[PDB]
Amino acid sequence: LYFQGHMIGSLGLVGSGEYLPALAEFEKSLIEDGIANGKKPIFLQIPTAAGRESENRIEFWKQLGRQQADRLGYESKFLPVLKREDADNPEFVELVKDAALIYFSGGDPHYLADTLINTPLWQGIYENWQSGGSLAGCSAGAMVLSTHVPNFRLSRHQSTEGFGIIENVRVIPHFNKFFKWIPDSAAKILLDLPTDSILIGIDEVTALVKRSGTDHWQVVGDAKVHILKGLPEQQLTAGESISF
Repeated sequence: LYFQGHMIGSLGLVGSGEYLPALAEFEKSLIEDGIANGKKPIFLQIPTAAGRESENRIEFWKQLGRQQADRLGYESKFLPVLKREDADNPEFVELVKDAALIYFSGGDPHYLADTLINTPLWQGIYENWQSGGSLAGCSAGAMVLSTHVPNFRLSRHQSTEGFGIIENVRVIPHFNKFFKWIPDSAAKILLDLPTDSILIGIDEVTALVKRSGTDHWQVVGDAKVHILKGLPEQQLTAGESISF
């Protein structure tokens, strides 16, 4: 009991597919990881990346996440943090401090970062993770965990500051589809920032996880993780491991 809370929680990087059946056992395992570390068995869902979207869009995120949590057997807590003022809500800051899993769903990574960076809510999430709660981000939610977020509209020298908890790794999500959606100029920024060390791509419905109590990363889900820069080029499938 009083040996709990000394280990950093599991960290999940998801390329797409949050809250869907195909990643249901992955999300459950993250909740189990935080439970084992003594955290309340809640699936805390943070949709701030979508905070500029329609009121119906946000409710759709809520109901998507609620239905996943129901399938897995854990109470969900949707935190409707949609603008930066909401990240000061002391109720929300109290909730994130004891959560088996905290999940950033997809949307706009620049808005996600700008809205939560250096807020009391983020400090709570960080403390929860540092004390054994699982933390995951999907698509935009994975991008903002690095030190910097690429801005296609600008240049490689005008990245948005992220939360910086994976210090030497950055993620390109939706890897198998992203480059069909943007021009070559944007692709060059996405693939090469001056702040990069190790750069990886995560395909849709695929994840990379560093489990609590381990120091390696393991691939989960339907497709591949691509090692792009800072280590030899490599493609990994479900079950494979790598150290960064």
